[PDB]
Amino acid sequence: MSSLLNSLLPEYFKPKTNLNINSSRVQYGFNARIDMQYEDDSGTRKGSRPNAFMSNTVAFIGNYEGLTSLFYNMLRLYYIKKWGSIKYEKDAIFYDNGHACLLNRQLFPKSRDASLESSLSLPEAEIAMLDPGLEDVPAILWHGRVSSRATCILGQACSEFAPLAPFSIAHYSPQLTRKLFVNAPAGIEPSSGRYTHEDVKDAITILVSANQAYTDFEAAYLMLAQTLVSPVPRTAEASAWFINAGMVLSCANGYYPALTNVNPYHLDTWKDTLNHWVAYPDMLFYHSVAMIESCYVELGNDLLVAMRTGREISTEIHVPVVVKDIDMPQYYNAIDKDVIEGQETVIKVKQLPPAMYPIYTYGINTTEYSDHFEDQVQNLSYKMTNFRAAMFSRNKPLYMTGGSVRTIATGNYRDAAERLRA
Amino acid sequence: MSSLLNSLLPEYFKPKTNLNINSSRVQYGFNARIDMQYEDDSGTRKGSRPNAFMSNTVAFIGNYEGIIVDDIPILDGLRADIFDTHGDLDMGLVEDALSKSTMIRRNVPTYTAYASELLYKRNLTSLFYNMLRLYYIKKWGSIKYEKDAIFYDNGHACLLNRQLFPKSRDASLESSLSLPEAEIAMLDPGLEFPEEDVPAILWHGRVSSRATCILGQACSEFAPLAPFSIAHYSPQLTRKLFVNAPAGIEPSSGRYTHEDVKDAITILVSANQAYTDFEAAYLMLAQTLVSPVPRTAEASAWFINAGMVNMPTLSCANGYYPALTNVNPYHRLDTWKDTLNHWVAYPDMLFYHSVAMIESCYVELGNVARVSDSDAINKYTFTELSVQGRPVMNRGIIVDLTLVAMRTGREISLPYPVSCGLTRTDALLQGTEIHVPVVVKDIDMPQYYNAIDKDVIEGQETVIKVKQLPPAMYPIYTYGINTTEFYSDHFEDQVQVEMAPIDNGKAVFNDARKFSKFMSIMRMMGNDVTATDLVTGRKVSNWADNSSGRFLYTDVKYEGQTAFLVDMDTVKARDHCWVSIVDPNGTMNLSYKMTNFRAAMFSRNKPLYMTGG
Amino acid sequence: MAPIDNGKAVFNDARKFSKFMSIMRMMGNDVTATDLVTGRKVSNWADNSS
Repeated sequence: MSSLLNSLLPEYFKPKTNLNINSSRVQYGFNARIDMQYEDDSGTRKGSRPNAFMSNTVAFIGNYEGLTSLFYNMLRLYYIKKWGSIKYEKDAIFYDNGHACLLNRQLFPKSRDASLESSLSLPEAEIAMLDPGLEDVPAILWHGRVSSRATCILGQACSEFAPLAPFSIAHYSPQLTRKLFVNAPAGIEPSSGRYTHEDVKDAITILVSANQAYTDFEAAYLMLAQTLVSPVPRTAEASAWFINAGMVLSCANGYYPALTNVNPYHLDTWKDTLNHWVAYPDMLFYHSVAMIESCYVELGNDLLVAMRTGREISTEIHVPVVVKDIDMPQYYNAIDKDVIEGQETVIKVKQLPPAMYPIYTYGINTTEYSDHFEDQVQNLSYKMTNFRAAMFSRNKPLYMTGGSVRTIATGNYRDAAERLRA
Repeated sequence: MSSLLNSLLPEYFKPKTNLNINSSRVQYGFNARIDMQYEDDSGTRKGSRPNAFMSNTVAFIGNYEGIIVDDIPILDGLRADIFDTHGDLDMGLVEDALSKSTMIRRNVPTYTAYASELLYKRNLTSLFYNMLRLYYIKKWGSIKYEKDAIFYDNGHACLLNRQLFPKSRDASLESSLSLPEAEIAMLDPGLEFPEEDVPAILWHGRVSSRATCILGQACSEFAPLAPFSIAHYSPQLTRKLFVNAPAGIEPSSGRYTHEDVKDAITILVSANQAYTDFEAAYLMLAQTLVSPVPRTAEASAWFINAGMVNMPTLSCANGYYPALTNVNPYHRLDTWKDTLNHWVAYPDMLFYHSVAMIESCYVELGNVARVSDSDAINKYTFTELSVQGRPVMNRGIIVDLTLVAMRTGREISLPYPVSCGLTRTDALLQGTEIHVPVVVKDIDMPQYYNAIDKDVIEGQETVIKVKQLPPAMYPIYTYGINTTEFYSDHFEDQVQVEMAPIDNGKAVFNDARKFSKFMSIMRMMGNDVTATDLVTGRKVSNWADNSSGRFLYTDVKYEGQTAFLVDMDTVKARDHCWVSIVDPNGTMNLSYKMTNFRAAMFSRNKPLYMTGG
Repeated sequence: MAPIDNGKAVFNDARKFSKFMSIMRMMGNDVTATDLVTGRKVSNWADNSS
């Protein structure tokens, strides 16, 4: 649902089409200007912070376990090929404050060092041809001849996902089906073996148009927006969220093509989400960051988004840590009260702290977070002005490429007279 | 009727097409945000549970037994010319219609004589019912039934599957039935005199190799091994079945998929013009698809003895008179094809329509069992006053539809007064004690439950005496649409327990109504309260359920005088996300508020997500 | 105070520190603050009359 998740972004920020992600970590924030004014019994003092950077950190690492299910896997195959040069190192840092530290050995055991393209080695399910005359296997329609490349994509989309490195868009999924019939007038070609990320777009665009499965795609689009990215915790205690692994196909169009005709039953804005994705594929990154922020902010106090925006949408946990400084037990609630630099201990977390601070959803509705533009704390009176979005990746500025995003959106009526509420 | 069963579903519930069931147990419910408050002379203590799950466990097991009964004929389908002004077969127009047709001239006089008996044999409900069961057996065939599995467990008492269902071997649903095939002969158009007690059906073109295998198994005895709900015992519908198909019947294939059964149904309804027959079969299966897992241990009295399913005798004489069925049929209601068109589009929607119907019935039978016989509308005479038609016998669908009418508070209308399906009100009307078996876990059981023995060592098989039937399900889909004070399913509620400092925590509830609300709200707050009756000397615990998380007054398991001593220095904090009552002094005021609702389903202790369009 | 802080509060203002420590003594609570700059300690229970 593009129009829903597009609304979550702040009014000042309008992102460009393309975004060349070249790492497993992205900072996002804004550069604001603060004008403080202090008053007490001694006297008055006036200052000004010219440039202040408030940002969260989001990563592509999250332990998860598994026609909406078919489109979900087809979308995951698109982004594996596109961003297929991201490196996961096992002996890297996850959180680092100065006193304590979490490595990727901890939180993710049964893992090795691999690139995203090298993570999965997918097998291929049998894509058979449905001969017209035949009186737990789905059958799908297709436009013209099934291309040699289109066969390999449908074959791998239905197969089991068995990853080596923990990646968000390569999580473990069970086998969808064994066979998949395709009612194509012209016979299908044998599987090639190789395909480009551009070829997966052509496969999705044909599969939706033939089957009229536009609402099925909208479900899969929202379903990926949750998984795509995971938060890097604000403090060491906020790692308690990501210890335990969070839990994440039938069709009869091929058999009876008479039921699907030129006058389909449908909201009038039922083809907007596909038309948005096919135009701007890389926009999903911004919609994903907007969604997971809204959820993890409100849980501090999924569609939690209503509670955040305020609009109608239609046991103690044992975090394993590493000791960096000798004075660690004074700060953190550690088991062993005497430690040495290098020792692996465990800290206790009873109440779950906030994993993220409001950045995109800053001042849309202010709770006493205290994320005001103007506020008088009792005396300190500050004003925030001149907001401008900035993204950092691998300790350098990450710049947006391509042109400006023009709006695509359909009205409530095409040629419909009465709103049959339903 | 798809229309009336659709309206029962909640407003917030937005269903999708596909539902991937992979187990014989589903916890349907909703997630709500409860803002609890405890006010006192000392001060106020506020709590908030952001995700509170209220569930009703529903299984795919339940003992049923089919019997062949005589039911009214359904006259929808026959041509509109032969009917008179009043709406009954005017014989004389039938003889006129047969004469001006493509019939053999020597058969006209002999066939017309038989018409008086054979034309009033129109009821295909039994055939469609069996063919619908074959669709779901092959679709959800991978679900398993273990013999030594836990039917119910509440910590104190345990009830196994061996106890309720003897003669039961462990097997998958696909491997349960071994259906033998009935003979599907071809009707000779040049037959001298029609053979009554043998039904003859119509068909479009050629009977396919798979259609023979489906019709063969549909008209046969169901002899199951495992007690499944969609594979219950049914008698042999018929021995032989004629099919008037000029294109010859192909021999039996042997194998078929679930998609081939949909092909067989759509041809049969279209050829015979039997849409009202299908509507009856759809409502029949809606009752007997899923049975509820009992809320309490003593709520198993409903499922001890097998409830009888009333299947109307298979009788059809369309094969002998092809001329009388054409493209201009007689129908009472204009929306007579709506039920079939709904099933063909969304087959898996029946699961949601089924749970909606059983939840509506078992909720109303809960608060019907608690009325005295000396009254106008009572246990025995609640069906007669409601029904404003002329059914043969008040059984099957009439008793279930009248309970739904009481729940929602609307007028349910059917085109024909058909009396077929499961009869639930069996254990109620008997009005006797029921002896449910139980295997004990602890040694201090018979204080709580009305047991037969007073001292019982752990692992012993005992018996509980249930007199008044407690509610089997709590209202979840029908939550706060037609609210009663018994269930107390309000959005906002409060209770005022009045105590003085001279009393050292000990409060006596003279009133029965506010005792129920106190014990219920304390369980939302996650507090284990244990009251003791002063007159009798028995004990009751608010923690008597692990699904809904509410306290109904029927958990006392005794009707007498009300004098409940609750000691408020033995209250123990059990659950997480809880408000603490450390040491109260003065008047207590408890209150809660449910704000928003989100549909959620669980299976195998994992979330079950809805997929498709 | 915010929930992220595990009970620990720093009083930048001197005026409201005095009122907090005084009202806590009316309520019969023995509070012991520690100065971060110098490293000395102060106790609100420093009198048995007023």
